Amino acid sequence: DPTVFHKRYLKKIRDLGEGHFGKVSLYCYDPTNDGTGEMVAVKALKSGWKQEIDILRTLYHEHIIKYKGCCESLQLVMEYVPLGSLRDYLPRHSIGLAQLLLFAQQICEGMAYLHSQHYIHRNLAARNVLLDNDRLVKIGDFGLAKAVPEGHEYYRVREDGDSPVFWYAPECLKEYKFYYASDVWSFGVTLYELLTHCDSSQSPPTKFLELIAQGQMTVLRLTELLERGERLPRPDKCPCEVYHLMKNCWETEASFRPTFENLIPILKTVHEK
Ligand SMILES: CN(C)C(=O)c1ccc(Nc2cc(N3CC[C@@](C#N)(C4CC4)C3=O)ccn2)nc1
Repeated sequence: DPTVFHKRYLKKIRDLGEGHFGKVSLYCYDPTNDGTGEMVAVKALKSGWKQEIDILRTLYHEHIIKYKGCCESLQLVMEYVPLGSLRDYLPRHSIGLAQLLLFAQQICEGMAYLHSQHYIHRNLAARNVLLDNDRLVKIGDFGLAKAVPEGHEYYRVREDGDSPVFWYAPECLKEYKFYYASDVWSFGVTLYELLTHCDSSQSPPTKFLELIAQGQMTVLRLTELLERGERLPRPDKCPCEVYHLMKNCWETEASFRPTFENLIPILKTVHEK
């Protein structure tokens, strides 16, 4: 069973940084001891602590990080994605609008697929979207993901620790309800990060905090100002039509937002123009 990784064939190279609920590292996997082996990414895990594994095991698509197996405190083993996160990539290269849109498209494809499998992500930001060699998008960090039971539209969870509240729709900040439409909001914020080249001083927490204290006063204030209709600003050099898309992803009421399935055509259309 090539889903079962043996400690004895796993040799560490680099730390790769941190995901939600565990460190990630690059390992060589050399079961036949051939001196070359295979590069893999391993996340060290550990109620619902194994949910990341259970969810990702069941996902297969070109725009989601590929599950490889586990090592029996548990280790999750995934494809290594060499270029890393969009958040560290974009500030360090010049990238064309047409290509930022293409990255946007691919996030939507994967998110549409994820939604079709009845999962929500709840952690969609540029820091968690990774790039492979051909600059293909792979969505990552499934630490916060949940299954939405059949014929329900949301899931209720109060996170005990940190979560990307600056990426979260009002219904999530206020009532701890997470809809499919909530990931669409997050994707709107993510679309903003791409267009601001993930400049740190343009970043959502940067911009939101400008308009604003304590950890949870911040959240109540942020909720208040989203409900009043205030939003991140148009990125410099961002086309009008694209700003419209983001604005649509940030409708206050979740039923107004477009779906990822809706977004694919629209992004394809704007990708040429
Ligand atoms: C400074 N940088 C960016 C790096 O040194 C670097 C370069 C490549 C690379 N590839 C890679 C990274 C992950 N990671 C990073 C941690 C995470 C989790 N969970 C992030 C989603 C949150 C995850 O899946 C997974 C598979 N391949 N990673 C890092």
